[PDB]
Amino acid sequence: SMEQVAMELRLTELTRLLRSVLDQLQDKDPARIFAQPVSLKEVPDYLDHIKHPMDFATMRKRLEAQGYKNLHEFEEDFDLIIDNCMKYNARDTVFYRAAVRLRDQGGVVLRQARREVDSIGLE
Ligand SMILES: CC(=O)N1CCN(c2ccccc2)CC1
Repeated sequence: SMEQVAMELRLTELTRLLRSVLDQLQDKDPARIFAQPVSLKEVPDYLDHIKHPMDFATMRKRLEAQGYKNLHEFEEDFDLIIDNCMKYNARDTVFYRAAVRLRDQGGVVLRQARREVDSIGLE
């Protein structure tokens, strides 16, 4: 149907926006601490601690499969990256502090993204 095509154009446009948002957020992780899944070879007990791991590469995979239907779903995954890190790692670690900085800086990008998604009506 034409409606289904219209919907898919919207989703494709959302994906384009979210890809821009994702690139901006990853730029706030210059140390690339959140670039890849935590290695279960390097941290064998990780899944005892963290029940829903997340990272930028996993997000990108979901993104390119157009698996984010709305900004909220994307934000949930970004929040998982930060929140998992701030639980597993203690306050006085380079890992925890990197998550705090990414959260604070990322907030700026997500604030405007929400306005853009609302404005261009992508949901
Ligand atoms: C995202 C996060 O929480 N990290 C980064 C990956 N980690 C790690 C530990 C040992 C060797 C290599 C990497 C654990 C802390």
